[PDB]
Amino acid sequence: MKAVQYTEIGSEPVVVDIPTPTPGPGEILLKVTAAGLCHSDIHVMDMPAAQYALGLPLTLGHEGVGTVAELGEGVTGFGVGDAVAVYGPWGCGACHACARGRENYCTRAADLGITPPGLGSPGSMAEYMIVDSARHLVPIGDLDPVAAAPLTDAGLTPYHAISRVLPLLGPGSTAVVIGVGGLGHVGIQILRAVSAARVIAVDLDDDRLALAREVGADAAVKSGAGAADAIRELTGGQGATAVFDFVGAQSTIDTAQQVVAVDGHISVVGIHAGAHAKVGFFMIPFGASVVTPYWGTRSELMEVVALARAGRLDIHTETFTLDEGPAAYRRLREGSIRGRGVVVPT
Amino acid sequence: MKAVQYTEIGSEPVVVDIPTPTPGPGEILLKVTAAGLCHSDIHVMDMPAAQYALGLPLTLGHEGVGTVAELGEGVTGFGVGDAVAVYGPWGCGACHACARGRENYCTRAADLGITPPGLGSPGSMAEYMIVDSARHLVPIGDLDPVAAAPLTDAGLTPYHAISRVLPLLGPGSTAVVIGVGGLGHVGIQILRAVSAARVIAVDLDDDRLALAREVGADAAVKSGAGAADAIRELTGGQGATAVFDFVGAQSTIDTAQQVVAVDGHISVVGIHAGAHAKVGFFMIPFGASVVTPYWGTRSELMEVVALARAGRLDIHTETFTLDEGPAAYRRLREGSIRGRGVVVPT
Amino acid sequence: MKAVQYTEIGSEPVVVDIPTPTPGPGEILLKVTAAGLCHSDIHVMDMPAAQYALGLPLTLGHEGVGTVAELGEGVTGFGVGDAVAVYGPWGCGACHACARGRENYCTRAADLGITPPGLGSPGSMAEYMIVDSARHLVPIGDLDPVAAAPLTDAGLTPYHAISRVLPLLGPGSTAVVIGVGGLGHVGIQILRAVSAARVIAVDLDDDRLALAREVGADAAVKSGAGAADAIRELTGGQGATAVFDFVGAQSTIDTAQQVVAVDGHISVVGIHAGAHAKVGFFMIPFGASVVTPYWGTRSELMEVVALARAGRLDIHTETFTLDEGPAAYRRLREGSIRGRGVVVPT
Amino acid sequence: MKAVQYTEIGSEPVVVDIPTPTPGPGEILLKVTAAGLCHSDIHVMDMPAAQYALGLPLTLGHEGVGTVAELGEGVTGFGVGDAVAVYGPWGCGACHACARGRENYCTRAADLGITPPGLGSPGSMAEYMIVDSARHLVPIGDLDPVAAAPLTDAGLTPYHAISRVLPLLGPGSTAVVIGVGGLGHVGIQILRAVSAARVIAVDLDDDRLALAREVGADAAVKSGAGAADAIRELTGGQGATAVFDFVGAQSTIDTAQQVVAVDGHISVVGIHAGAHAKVGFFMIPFGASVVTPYWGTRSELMEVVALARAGRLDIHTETFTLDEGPAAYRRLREGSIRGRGVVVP
Ligand SMILES: NC(=O)c1ccc[n+]([C@@H]2O[C@H](COP(=O)([O-])OP(=O)(O)OC[C@H]3O[C@@H](n4cnc5c(N)ncnc54)[C@H](O)[C@@H]3O)[C@@H](O)[C@H]2O)c1
Ligand SMILES: NC(=O)c1ccc[n+]([C@@H]2O[C@H](COP(=O)([O-])OP(=O)(O)OC[C@H]3O[C@@H](n4cnc5c(N)ncnc54)[C@H](O)[C@@H]3O)[C@@H](O)[C@H]2O)c1
Ligand SMILES: NC(=O)c1ccc[n+]([C@@H]2O[C@H](COP(=O)([O-])OP(=O)(O)OC[C@H]3O[C@@H](n4cnc5c(N)ncnc54)[C@H](O)[C@@H]3O)[C@@H](O)[C@H]2O)c1
Ligand SMILES: NC(=O)c1ccc[n+]([C@@H]2O[C@H](COP(=O)([O-])OP(=O)(O)OC[C@H]3O[C@@H](n4cnc5c(N)ncnc54)[C@H](O)[C@@H]3O)[C@@H](O)[C@H]2O)c1
Ligand SMILES: [Zn+2]
Ligand SMILES: [Zn+2]
Ligand SMILES: [Zn+2]
Ligand SMILES: [Zn+2]
Ligand SMILES: [Zn+2]
Ligand SMILES: [Zn+2]
Ligand SMILES: [Zn+2]
Ligand SMILES: [Zn+2]
Repeated sequence: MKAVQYTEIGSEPVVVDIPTPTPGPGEILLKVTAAGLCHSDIHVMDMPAAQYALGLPLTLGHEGVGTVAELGEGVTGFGVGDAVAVYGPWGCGACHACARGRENYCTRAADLGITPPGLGSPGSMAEYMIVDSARHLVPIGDLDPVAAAPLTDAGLTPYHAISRVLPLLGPGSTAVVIGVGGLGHVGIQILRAVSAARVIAVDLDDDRLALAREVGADAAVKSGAGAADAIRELTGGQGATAVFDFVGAQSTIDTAQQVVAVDGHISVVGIHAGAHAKVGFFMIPFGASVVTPYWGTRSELMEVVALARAGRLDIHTETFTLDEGPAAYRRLREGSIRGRGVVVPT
Repeated sequence: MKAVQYTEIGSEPVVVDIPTPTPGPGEILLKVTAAGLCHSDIHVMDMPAAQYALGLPLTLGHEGVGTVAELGEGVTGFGVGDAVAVYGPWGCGACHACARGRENYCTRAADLGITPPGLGSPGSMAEYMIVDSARHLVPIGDLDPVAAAPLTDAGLTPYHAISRVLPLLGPGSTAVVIGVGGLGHVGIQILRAVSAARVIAVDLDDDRLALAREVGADAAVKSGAGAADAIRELTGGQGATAVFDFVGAQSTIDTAQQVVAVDGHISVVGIHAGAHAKVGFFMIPFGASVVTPYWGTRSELMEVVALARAGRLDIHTETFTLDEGPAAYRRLREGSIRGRGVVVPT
Repeated sequence: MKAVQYTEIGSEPVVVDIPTPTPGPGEILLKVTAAGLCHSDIHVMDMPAAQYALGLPLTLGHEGVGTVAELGEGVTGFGVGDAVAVYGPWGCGACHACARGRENYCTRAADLGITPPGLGSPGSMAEYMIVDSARHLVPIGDLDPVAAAPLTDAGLTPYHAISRVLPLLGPGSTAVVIGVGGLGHVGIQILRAVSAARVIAVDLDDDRLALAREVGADAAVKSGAGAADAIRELTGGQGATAVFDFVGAQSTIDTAQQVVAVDGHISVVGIHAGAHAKVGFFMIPFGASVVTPYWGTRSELMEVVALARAGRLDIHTETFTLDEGPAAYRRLREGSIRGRGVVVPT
Repeated sequence: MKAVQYTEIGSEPVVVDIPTPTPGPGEILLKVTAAGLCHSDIHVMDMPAAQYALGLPLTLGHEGVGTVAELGEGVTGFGVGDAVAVYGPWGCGACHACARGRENYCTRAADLGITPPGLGSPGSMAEYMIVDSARHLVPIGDLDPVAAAPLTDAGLTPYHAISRVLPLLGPGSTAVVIGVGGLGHVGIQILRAVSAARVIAVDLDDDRLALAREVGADAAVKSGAGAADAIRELTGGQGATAVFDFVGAQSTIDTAQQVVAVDGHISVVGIHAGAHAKVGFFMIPFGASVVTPYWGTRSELMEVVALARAGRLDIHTETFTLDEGPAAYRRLREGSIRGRGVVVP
């Protein structure tokens, strides 16, 4: 089969020919229908040799949808042809977190060497993929696979981050979204669907501000040194109830701390190595909690799919072939994909 | 009347003779029965002139209990002689936070010049004190005033910090308490009363570790460079579900980040200027939230009093006269009060 | 001043001429700008002499908005001319429930003889009204008073009922609204604003089903014997996550029990004397909780006003003069007010 | 192997000799170390033929602990010899409820024919038992199996019921426990461990009131017509924040409605056919919610085990052999087991 793999440290990913896998006991083979590109793939490929621990080669793609092609021995609850999304942050299935479906917060996965597809195990950017267990498949019914693939991370991750503090986001609340890319453009729409928060979007790029308004942001303002004052003008001095920072640069985290309300929240979702919130007296308002959330839970993925099926999420995508996978990664690096890049195999 | 006041920047507080106040409309005059000393009073008195904004003179004491002495015009929900605790973090009473009793998170108090007794308004370290409004009094019935005074901050503040994340602290959870002083020795007991968390106490001083065990800590660990490893030995690699840091020095916050569990919590309650948690990827576990809480809510103070009335809080105190107030502050500075210092007027 | 009063048991309310009140200490005099009619006023007026305990005469109107006309002695936080909504379910202000703003669940109000305006104290269906305390006023700014008056009960009560179980109403959930009248037509819109629930409305009247669709219901079902099966056809066998019954007749409660999901909720909001849910094994699904909520909380009223100010609530009203008040009650009895009746004084 | 089975409608269960099962793919074979008797087994055996749908014969025992004896093909995460408790209310594993571990509220189990061990599938009252999937085993380490077996239902069910409303049970709250038997005596201890609620126990039997005080109830009062007034004397007119009714007779539900506080809770846990709370205006306080909870969740079972391992649960048991199983059921029917009956193979 054709796949896109990271094969050597510091190089671009390459299109390869590797064996179509066969599912072992408990596993499911999917024919992949769509595979999302995530900025996290750039972080992974930019790691120096000393830091990179995901193994080479690595089939990329941790945003996967497909149809069930073959059932491994003992697998029940799915039939051949069923359309499914892949739950990404595989856990042990047995710990207290995993028992609640919160496999993103599994305490045993690292020690057991359990890694996500595309991030240590073979990913979705290939004609076929293996999923370890039936509990890591969620049915999508007739959802368009191209718009469905991003739900698995671009949807799930902001959904989880918002869910952690949803009770704060009542009528009269304000939620700031920093970074209107793959994650952020979905984050805006989640906020509109599951809360009555006023949504203020922030981006460096005026076209992304336009995207923010297109997907339902109440206001969209330019990132950088003037953003905190501009946000405060809109919120009137109380500041923002919650800030969801999908950039996570020191500058955006600083903006977040300068606008967050008393008893509010900052969710540092975007990854920029070394950047951090400074949570201390006189550096942040009283009661304003800060967290770096990770991916999301099993039940959250089902809820994201339910939002998509109800017409609440307009996922902006651009489609690529497998052969164009490396080109698509170049596009993502330069910031020229308006929403999510999605590879559609054959 | 006799009072203890901060009267000049950089000097020790002094015993003064000032007029006994009379309550205006809506106000209540209390005969003070006990006034707690808090380490925050040291922070206040150590502020340079440029930072200090609480006015001079200032009658100290933001931990107050008393009996109703005189009712201001229109006050009817209390009778003369009623034993009451003073709710400290006065708010506007009208905003969304205040409507929920969360006057600690009032968004209008600063603009309206509303300050706590002992922290901008006249405090409890005096024979009598004024309370602005009936809603800032909570009945204590026949509770011993000496042990009751600390409930208003040494109890309330840890109670609020714990309450923010109480759902995390189920059976099998671990809570670390750093600093077994006024607040910390009460924090341990709150954890034991309202949760099934295993409690690990951390202090520099062996006698404070003894105090921790006396009030129900399951284990005691010496603070400093070995603490993180010692805590991990006790928690077995998962780390601590929650860390309540009543010291808030950079070293204790660092210990907290090194032991907190995935999807756990660090509550930075202690104040050490400049110190902060560094909340960013690779510097803290996924999902581990961090906050600097402030004081507590009206209903929380009622709950703290209910714990005390049910025999769940053994408050360790040493009693001082008003004349000994300055000496008691020297004792607190040197770390020689085993629990809470409490002034009992005349 | 002109007012509408219930003056004798079993008779229609009458237009009267009574003295314009003067505010005592702590009280506020409002010039009333709008006064809502509620079906609860019909229940009150239909009580026989033996049951009726609200006093005669009674100025009706427990849905009140106005402008501050006079401040009683000692009142702060409002100026003459301020536009305000009246928080209805007055409590003692001091108990644990009231400290959280939950004066609807005050444990002391009955013993202290604290009754709501229009329901034991003089109501809003008059040129002027007294409010007991500043904490019972919520600013509305420039909101149209006619559409604002219903927020105080037609908005607040469904808002509270929904808020009790909001975490259940995630994407993929279904909420049934039974009774598309004053409360129900607002309930539908609240559900759409604060949740991603699919909303199914139920009414006896096809024109009310049309109203339900106009205000955002996803589906509309005729009430009566076929309703339960019709709702199950829409929900596909799982049943409805929550049922908000604004009728509360035995037949509607029975429908609710027959459609509610496992681990779901029935909120019996409508009042029909003698009607009750039967909560026992084999009579209701496992985990499906049932409650009769009452009115709402202070912070909830603020949230309702915030929804209105954000354009999320289209309140359907018909306006009446004070002289037409009795006629408007006849209209409400016959079911001919499409939404909420609102009296606008002079 | 020896087992205790319900074999004909209306008869007492019998001790039988049946084949030791072998685990299929994904399944685990346990050597049973303890099997709890539950009053629900009496309800099941008292069903007439028309209502009984669990199949005959049925190996009883839905409270099971054991050691892993054999792993079925493909099973990982457990080794032979591991001490485990059996999670009872098996669900589909895939629906929204099951994804949260809330298999007790699974919406698909009935349609898929998934039934609990001892309640449609073969139970724990036997030398060996099959468990369908690894996710239905919870490690217990060195916990005494006799005291551990009741954790799976006598512990789990009250734990779930309490957990549904735990945020209500702050300092100053009162929780009433009606029925100090298998479930109720554990419910009291759960309340003491995870809340600061004052606990008032209610029972018909003075010896059970003594049990309640022994396991930490703050007061223990006689059930019946005077109970509501006696409870109100203790709570001072506000009533009880929550009432956990482990009897569920109409009389106890009525007591519950007569004492519950405004914005409180009644959890109808005990099963008495036809009995129900009457939740309507003028019949219950404003805001007092009522529910019939069912069993508990996967993560709750882990939490119950954690309470037991921390020494927070003193489970009162009486031990029986397999041969004594039928005799033990007679004891349970007459109300003469002080706590939980447990069969040890
Ligand atoms: N915490 C997690 O679990 C998790 C999961 C998925 C992705 N991520 C991270 O989230 C981030 C976003 O991922 P993505 O795929 O949406 O990225 P993307 O490349 O699709 O989008 C980036 C967007 O951010 C904007 N941007 C960049 N710098 C900015 C600044 N200083 N201010 C405002 N806007 C700015 C860009 O203009 C663009 O719109 C990445 O760091 C990624 O690794 C984290
Ligand atoms: N967040 C709030 O709203 C709030 C309210 C009250 C107090 N505070 C702050 O909480 C802190 C504690 O106040 P207190 O009155 O309980 O103080 P205290 O002087 O009574 O107690 C200090 C304790 O911390 C211990 N300690 C000091 N350094 C330590 C270290 N490096 N590691 C471990 N233990 C250490 C001491 O040995 C002592 O037991 C102060 O900074 C105070 O200002 C905050
Ligand atoms: N719980 C509380 O705190 C609280 C507060 C306010 C009102 N209420 C009660 O809520 C109820 C609704 O009040 P309202 O002012 O909105 O009433 P309303 O007269 O404006 O509306 C009644 C609506 O219910 C519909 N209806 C009547 N019988 C029905 C049935 N069997 N099935 C379906 N629909 C039916 C009518 O067609 C109409 O659309 C009343 O009983 C009132 O007393 C309760
Ligand atoms: N909801 C669920 O998922 C679930 C799970 C397990 C058990 N149950 C049910 O819980 C109930 C309790 O089971 P158990 O095994 O603990 O029973 P048991 O036979 O061990 O205990 C019964 C106790 O209730 C007392 N009692 C009986 N009638 C009473 C009354 N009127 N007032 C006060 N006390 C009274 C007895 O004196 C005894 O102490 C049963 O109906 C059982 O079927 C329900
Ligand atoms: Zn990603
Ligand atoms: Zn795990
Ligand atoms: Zn203090
Ligand atoms: Zn305020
Ligand atoms: Zn009404
Ligand atoms: Zn009250
Ligand atoms: Zn049972
Ligand atoms: Zn299921």
